[PDB]
Amino acid sequence: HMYYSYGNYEAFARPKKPENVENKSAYLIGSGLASLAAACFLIRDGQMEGSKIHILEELPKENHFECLWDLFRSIPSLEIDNASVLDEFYWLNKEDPRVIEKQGQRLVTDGDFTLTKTAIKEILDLCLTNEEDLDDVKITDVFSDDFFNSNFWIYWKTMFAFEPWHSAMEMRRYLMRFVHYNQYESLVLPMVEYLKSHGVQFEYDVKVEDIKIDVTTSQKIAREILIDRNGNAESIKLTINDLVFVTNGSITESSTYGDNDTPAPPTDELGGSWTLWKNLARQSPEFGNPDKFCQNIPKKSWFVSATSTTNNKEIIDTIESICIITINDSAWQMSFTIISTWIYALYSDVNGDYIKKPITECSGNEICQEWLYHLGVSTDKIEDLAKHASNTIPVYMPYITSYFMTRAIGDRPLVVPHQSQNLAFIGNFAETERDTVFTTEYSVRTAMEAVYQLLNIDRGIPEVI
Amino acid sequence: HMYYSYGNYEAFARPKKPENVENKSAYLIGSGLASLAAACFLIRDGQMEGSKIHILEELPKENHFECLWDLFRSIPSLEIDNASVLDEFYWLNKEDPRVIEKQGQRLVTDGDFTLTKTAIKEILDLCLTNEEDLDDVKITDVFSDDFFNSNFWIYWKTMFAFEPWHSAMEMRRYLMRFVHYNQYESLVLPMVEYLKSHGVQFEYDVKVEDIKIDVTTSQKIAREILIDRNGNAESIKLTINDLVFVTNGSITESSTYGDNDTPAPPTDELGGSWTLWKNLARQSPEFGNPDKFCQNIPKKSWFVSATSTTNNKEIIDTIESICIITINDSAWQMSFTIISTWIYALYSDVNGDYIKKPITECSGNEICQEWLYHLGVSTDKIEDLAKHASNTIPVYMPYITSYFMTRAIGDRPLVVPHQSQNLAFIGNFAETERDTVFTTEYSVRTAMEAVYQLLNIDRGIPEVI
Repeated sequence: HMYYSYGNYEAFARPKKPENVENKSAYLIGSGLASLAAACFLIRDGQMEGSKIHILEELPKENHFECLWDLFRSIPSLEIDNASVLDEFYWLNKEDPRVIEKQGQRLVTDGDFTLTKTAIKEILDLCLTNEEDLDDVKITDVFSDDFFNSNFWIYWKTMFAFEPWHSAMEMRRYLMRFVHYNQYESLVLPMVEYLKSHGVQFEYDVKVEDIKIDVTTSQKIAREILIDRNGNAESIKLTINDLVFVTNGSITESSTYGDNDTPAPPTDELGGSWTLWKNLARQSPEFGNPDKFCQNIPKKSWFVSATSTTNNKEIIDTIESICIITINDSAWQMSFTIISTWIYALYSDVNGDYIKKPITECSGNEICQEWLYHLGVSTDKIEDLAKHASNTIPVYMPYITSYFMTRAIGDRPLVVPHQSQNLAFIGNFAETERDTVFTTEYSVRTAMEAVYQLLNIDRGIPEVI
Repeated sequence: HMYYSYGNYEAFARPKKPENVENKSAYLIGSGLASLAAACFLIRDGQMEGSKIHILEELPKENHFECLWDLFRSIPSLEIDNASVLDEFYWLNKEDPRVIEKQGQRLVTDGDFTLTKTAIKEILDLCLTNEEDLDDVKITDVFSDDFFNSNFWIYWKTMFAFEPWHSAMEMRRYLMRFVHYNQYESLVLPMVEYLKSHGVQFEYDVKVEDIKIDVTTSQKIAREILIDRNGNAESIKLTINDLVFVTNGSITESSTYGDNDTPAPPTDELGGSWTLWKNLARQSPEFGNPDKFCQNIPKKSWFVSATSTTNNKEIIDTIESICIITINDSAWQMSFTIISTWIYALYSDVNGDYIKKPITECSGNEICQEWLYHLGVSTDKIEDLAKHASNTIPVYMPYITSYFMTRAIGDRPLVVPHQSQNLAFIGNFAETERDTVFTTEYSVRTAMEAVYQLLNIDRGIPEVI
């Protein structure tokens, strides 16, 4: 029971309070962006009191994003008073509005798409095919080598971190959608403050083991949850009125950290979100297949990201003389963007240019050495500048490319599954209609759809334009 | 300047306060829907204090309408507490969701459009032509006799009161826009209450004779206004900061009233708004041509409208037995809708079926006679039922179809004219882009565009979609 809608009629309309909310409670696994968004939607649109919403936390203690700006309309900002988050964002965007190769030289064909006619034909072919017919299709299964040599492909694969073995459905969604102050500080903190103002319960030191579901021929109910509250394995019972919102899968789980002298160790340890999705998938076929995302990830995929902080003047002067920025000729496909800068290498199991080791075996100083080499900096003063004038902290994400893995319909469970009474899935791994993963709008849209379907809120979810 | 926008980013975004507004005042001639909308936009979006807003009043005392719902978002309702007007409208429409002939018989081809292929081809050819190429083009210059016999022409000419001699530009706008109790109680009263809450000044017994403008090669300023305050003709001076909003033209002006025994006498008496527009057009050529709307109106056009109230049982029983409703066979093209019913006849100078007199010469009792006649009521008991069991009040509006008269580009002045500093034109007779006249949306959009252009408010006006 939901419907998509557009325009100012359904944007500003406040829905009526759904029936029987006052006897309903909410339990939300995780405290990610989608979880906090769902909590805020339950507080505002669903009118659910703060005492009945529980947020379980593991650790102790662009303009056309319709769902995102719908959510961040009643969320007050924390820096300037009598204003919201969208208010600050709009004011900041109205007050204050690329590729290098051969060690520093800017690309001469910058700005030009350099798309041949056959590449434009293949782009139209990918866009015009149905999503149902693109099940389990790689990027290399739809494009020829003419397109992979174009500068447009370089921009697309660096801006969105795509790979030739990624999902064709998600690239089609990206092409459809994008045809025309990080998130933690700007978005997560205001929602935390708003939820704490409304008195949402936050339970820490909670590791959710699994959720016992019962599946009948007519309706499916989340019957019970086994969690690990502060080390004690215990159980919380559920009714049909006690809704459950699971953020299945996590792209930042099992992320090992490195330092400036040792490399970050690779790992394949499945985390709490992945184990919970696996346990849920054992109960019913329509809960998605986690193994299509968390298993058999190619070793050439993006795994390591580094951050380089420096106060040295001459590196900054070199960067200013140069000018996101992409090293086109690097074997690692290194791309760095803006003090402290952020570096990520796409290919992982390929030897580097200046240091002939893969990014998995390279420590922070080695990454800094090769990034300085590709910046056009001389090879004489390179070593001391990289080792001592700057600090490079790597981090190895083993699941940072899981949302872009090839999927079929049913690999991602629906936001509220068929015949589900009180169980919903949110985050980047919930199947929705015509929205691009790895964006805040995706997580917010999943949270809103979950809340609106579970509570039967009669207000149109803004459709994707 | 101004820019159009769509989506939830610009919908919810509150604009910053424009500079130098604390030294600006506003004077708004008339108290029509557009003037109230402009005052409300100045109060909310312009952040102008109510003491600087003057409303001069003569007499003493569908879902995709983007601009209308943008205006009626912060306006509080009057009937229920803690809700807006849009909230009431949304809740009311979610809680509670034709042609007859030969004296009672419903149309056999009812429901079907019955548009021939040539008619669809003409519709497409009209819709695909640019608006600039249709200057002073009648409806009959673009459609053939095949289109005029379709039931779709019946629906279009009765729903929107179109005529064969009307502007093809406005019909093109209507076809492009709509391809996919009363308004006084629900809209005007809440805005009146909101403005009174904010302290907006209301001057009564004020008759605006004219506005002395000075026009330079670089800018044009409303310098002075000559009005008639309570019978004393006096003058108010203006600065560049004192903005002026004129509702040029009025379709409800100079409306003579009739009764159940005598007809409403036809007239051609120019009202205050038409006189004000005529005084203004003489000063500058780009202020539009009132003579194209207030003069040479064809005598067959819709003039007379009646309201019939009854407490009799059998008439209401007959009405319920029959079932807006259109009498297709009537020579008057009489159409009635729902107690008290409202009757209007498009053709004016043609003898009726039962009474062989035109509607101009027919008194209210006669209108009730022929209306009962076309309803299937027998010709025996008609006279006493029409004269005594119901009361019919007619009214002759001589400008009820002036917005549809054939016009050229520049016949209607711009919402804010080129090189105009403090003079704006709002209402149905102000030229804007891709909006349909004789709608609340048009008046509200003209008000919003005038306020935003004059105050340079950096917020995107919701474009027509």
